Amino acid sequence: MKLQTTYPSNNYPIYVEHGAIKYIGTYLNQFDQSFLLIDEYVNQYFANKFDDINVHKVIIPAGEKTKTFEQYQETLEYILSHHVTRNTAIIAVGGGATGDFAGFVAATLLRGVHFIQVPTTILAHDSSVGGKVGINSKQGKNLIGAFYRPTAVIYDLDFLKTLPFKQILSGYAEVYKHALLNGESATQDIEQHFKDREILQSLNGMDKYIAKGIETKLDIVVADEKEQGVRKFLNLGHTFGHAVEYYHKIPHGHAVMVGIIYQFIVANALFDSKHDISHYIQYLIQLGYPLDMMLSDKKNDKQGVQMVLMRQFGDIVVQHVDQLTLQHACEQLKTY
Ligand SMILES: NC(=O)c1ccc[n+]([C@@H]2O[C@H](COP(=O)([O-])OP(=O)(O)OC[C@H]3O[C@@H](n4cnc5c(N)ncnc54)[C@H](O)[C@@H]3O)[C@@H](O)[C@H]2O)c1
Ligand SMILES: O=C(O)[C@]1(O)C[C@H](CP(=O)(O)O)[C@@H](O)[C@H](O)C1
Ligand SMILES: [Zn+2]
Repeated sequence: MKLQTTYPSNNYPIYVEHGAIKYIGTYLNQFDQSFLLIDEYVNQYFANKFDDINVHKVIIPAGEKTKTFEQYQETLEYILSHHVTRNTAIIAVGGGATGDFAGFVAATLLRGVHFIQVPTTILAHDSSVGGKVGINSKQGKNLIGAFYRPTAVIYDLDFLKTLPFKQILSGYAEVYKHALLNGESATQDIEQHFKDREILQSLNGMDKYIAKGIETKLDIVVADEKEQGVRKFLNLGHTFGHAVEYYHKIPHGHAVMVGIIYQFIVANALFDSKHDISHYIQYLIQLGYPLDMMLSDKKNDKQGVQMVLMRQFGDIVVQHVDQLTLQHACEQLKTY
């Protein structure tokens, strides 16, 4: 299984399969040099699997810790003291935090070097695609960054077999977000597969759902690349997610999910949609999600918050929302 971009020119591949880590050599030795940027923890996890392969490993901080200015500068400089060249490659081995970061590096190093994505998490089935590199600020989630099409995406599904539930739940939220953006057909289909923590935690049939969630996006991104129209949809529930996250430091997905319900709550308070909140709540409980726990966003336009609201499957929209509505929802949600 392989997917590829559809843009007019400068298109990259997305090898999605078990053992795709093999596809990596086929490029590597066609570069002057190559820097391996890898998660501190992830490096532990698979340090050996890479020995099997003009290559300098660069171990970076674990997760979100790596996405800071401080860390961007330090790295670059290091990578610079190697009299590098435009034909050099940056290889992101890890979660979206590793890619988002490394990529930014690869996007700026000498105005643009080669970028290779070796996503290792479930959530990375979204982060590895689109080329939305960038880092964090003291003002929020990724305010500094860029769009930089990766040279290619190597998604070796074997990486996943070692993900704590905490990270499985995190990532799935995206696989699920994508299902949601495919109308009912995919939503209630996926719901009927991963209907409980047991089945989920087992990773059984995740191959199927990830592959689609990606393709789903693959179409949106290949279309509205610079997020001018539809790419704005992918920000489903992040309006509230991105917030609750950077403000509760829970795993990305956890906040997304939450925000994803919030969105619905607000859909009802606006278009009086027939959203069965209680249904989505039991879904998160049955799935095993925790369940005990905004003015600066990217879709925002000077006037107030802009949310990606679903009025019904196959009918997503974006628009302002008075803090008024944002209350009853973030209060109706408090009744849980
Ligand atoms: N389009 C985009 O650029 C985009 C899309 C989605 C989300 N994101 C970004 O993605 C990040 C969230 O993704 P994430 O969950 O992958 O982040 P992450 O890098 O923090 O990974 C989660 C944790 O799991 C560890 N880990 C990674 N691979 C593992 C594996 N295979 N087995 C076990 N442990 C592993 C990491 O060390 C980390 O502690 C955020 O920084 C978010 O802003 C960006
Ligand atoms: O266009 C995308 O790929 C996203 O909207 C990009 C966002 C990141 P942003 O809102 O910081 O651009 C990501 O969290 C979301 O899951 C998908
Ligand atoms: Zn996200």
